[PDB]
Amino acid sequence: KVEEILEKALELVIPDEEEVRKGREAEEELRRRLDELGVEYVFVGSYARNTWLKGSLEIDVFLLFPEEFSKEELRERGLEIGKAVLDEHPYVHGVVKGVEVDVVPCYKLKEPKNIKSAVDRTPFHHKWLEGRIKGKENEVRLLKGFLKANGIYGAEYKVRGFSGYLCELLIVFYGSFLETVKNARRWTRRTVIDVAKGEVRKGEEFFVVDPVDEKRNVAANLSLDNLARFVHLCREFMEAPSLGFFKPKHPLEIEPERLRKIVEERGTAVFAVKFRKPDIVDDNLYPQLERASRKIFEFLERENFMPLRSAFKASEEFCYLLFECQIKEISRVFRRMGPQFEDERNVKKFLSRNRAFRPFIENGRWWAFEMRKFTTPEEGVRSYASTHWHTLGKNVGESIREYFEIISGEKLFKEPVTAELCEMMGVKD
Ligand SMILES: [Ca+2]
Ligand SMILES: [Ca+2]
Ligand SMILES: [Ca+2]
Ligand SMILES: [Mg+2]
Repeated sequence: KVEEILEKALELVIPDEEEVRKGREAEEELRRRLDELGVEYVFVGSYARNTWLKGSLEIDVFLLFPEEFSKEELRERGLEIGKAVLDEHPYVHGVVKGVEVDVVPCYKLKEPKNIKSAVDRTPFHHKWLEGRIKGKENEVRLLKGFLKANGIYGAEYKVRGFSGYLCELLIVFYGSFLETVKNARRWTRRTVIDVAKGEVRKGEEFFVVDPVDEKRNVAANLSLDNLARFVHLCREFMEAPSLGFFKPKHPLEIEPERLRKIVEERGTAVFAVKFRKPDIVDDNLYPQLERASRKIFEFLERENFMPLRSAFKASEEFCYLLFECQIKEISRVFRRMGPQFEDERNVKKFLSRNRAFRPFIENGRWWAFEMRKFTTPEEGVRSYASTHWHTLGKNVGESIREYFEIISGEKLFKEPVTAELCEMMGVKD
């Protein structure tokens, strides 16, 4: 059955003529414009190697240069060859014949001499792959489609999954999609896949050695949990192959009343911190949302609200930090630790404070009943976000400093976070 399933999967991952047409049209046209300017360039994307996933057409053209500052010479070229345009790091993005195109500067290099490397490597990545991926393009597509349908294709921080480069290296290492999944069933968090040496060994962390640069982990951005999810999916697929593994899962359709019912049944405190989304790119925002979520989670743990799990969502205008806690309310009174009975001066100090109830000795130490300044996790977070917003990421914290609100109940359910809430609580269809 497996072999038959992969055949049907091909219809979902391979681009259809009409988009493959747009690519061709745009490529010829882009070459014409580049040639006329006598520009030295090379197509290095997934498009150039016909390994791009259906519906994901885009062109990556790198411009080869020797000098130091040409950040502007590229500004020109890109701006001149692109029908429409927008924006060391800086590059030109636009469209040509209706196709997305990235125009990046870099040094035409006499091989491995990557200057303040990053963009200078890409051409080598393409060179190494070009002659080794031929004939296995669709294998790469099945891999990408499999990953995408399961939300783990993409190395951007929003996804923390598998980069396209990583997918091609895997296909080259194992030979095909099927073989990649069969072997991935045995990957561990210490697995080192050294492509250039054709070997697998144990290491400190999951590491896929870049054949172009040994010290670089091509899977640097693949999170531990998405590696885990992939290994599991691979095991599940081989156990019972289904075309469904290549199909995106469908958004759980649930009314607010049913969400309220689930929450009331779990008996937890479910709430969110809502604030304006700061004007920064995803690769900057997402790590800040993860940090903010973690700090508040840690605050909730420390304050004994027993948080279960957290999650976040970035909409067009707002961001949401979601939490579920096992404690909806904690007592006003708490135990404040005092000094050992021996320390006379500190004991007098500890006892000099006015309190509603008398302190006491326990296990040779003084203790006092004191009052919390909040009794619900929502009140705890209102306090934390009001004075400790600086710990929530530079831009996320600054937005929260200006404005935030804690929402729960039907109000919360109305926000565009239902999918994140369901996922967080493990709600099923
Ligand atoms: Ca995500
Ligand atoms: Ca995810
Ligand atoms: Ca209260
Ligand atoms: Mg691109």
